[PDB]
Amino acid sequence: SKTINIRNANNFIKACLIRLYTKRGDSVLDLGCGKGGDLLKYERAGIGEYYGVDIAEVSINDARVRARNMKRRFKVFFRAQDSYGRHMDLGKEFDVISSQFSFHYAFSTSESLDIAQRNIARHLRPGGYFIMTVPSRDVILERYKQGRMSNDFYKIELEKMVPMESVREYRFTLLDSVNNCIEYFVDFTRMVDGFKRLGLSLVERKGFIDFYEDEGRRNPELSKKLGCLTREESEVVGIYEVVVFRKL
Ligand SMILES: Nc1ncnc2c1ncn2[C@@H]1O[C@H](C[C@@H](N)CC[C@H](N)C(=O)O)[C@@H](O)[C@H]1O
Repeated sequence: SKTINIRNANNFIKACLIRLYTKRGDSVLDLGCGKGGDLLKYERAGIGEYYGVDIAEVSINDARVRARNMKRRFKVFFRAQDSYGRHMDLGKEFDVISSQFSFHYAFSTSESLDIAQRNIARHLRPGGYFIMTVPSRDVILERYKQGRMSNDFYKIELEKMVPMESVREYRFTLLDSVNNCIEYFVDFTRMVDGFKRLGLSLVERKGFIDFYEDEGRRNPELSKKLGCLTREESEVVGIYEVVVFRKL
């Protein structure tokens, strides 16, 4: 693959995010878990329980097979359902709720973002954390203004016609990944506010490149266990940001 380093970075970043906010015996709710790659990261993290939820039943399947054939200490649970725009109640809270590269899908409509925020808040133990990695609207528009919105690895198109600050969705393509996939912008303020009203407060917001470099010059061990990036790959990785809220 040509995307390898980008995948390596992204996973590295995720593993770090997981290292920072998880502890042994912790309970995790993975929203938009996808095929379930993070299972390993969590297994190293030493958590005691993993609940994967994802609208795509095809992906849950993969995660089931994944969990079924891996070396893991934690118990697992999986469910194919919409955890953002449809009420969700699992009957229990979690120490940590994670949404990796998926929460922006919660922004389809004001109603949808709401149902999602409520679902998040009702499955989170008081004091617990809600970690995520979402595309940065601010970054995406500034690149828009710079004129460059693509390279050999990806492409982005704004569903415009009409202020760019008024645009709420765009098309995303990633080499060896999604194709012309439609994404919703993350209305950051509206998000923060909703969560605020729900008892969750913002405790962290940092970009992929800096966070990467920082955590990198912080433990060169997991790194080598990585490398450097080309300006091109860095543009892809430079799209996302880390965002954490905590239930107080
Ligand atoms: N409304 C939704 N409810 C639950 N999962 C969703 C929803 N919309 C999209 N998704 C999932 O979001 C996932 C996003 C993928 N980028 C996630 C990959 C995985 N979390 C990773 O970190 O590699 C897809 O697998 C979808 O099935």
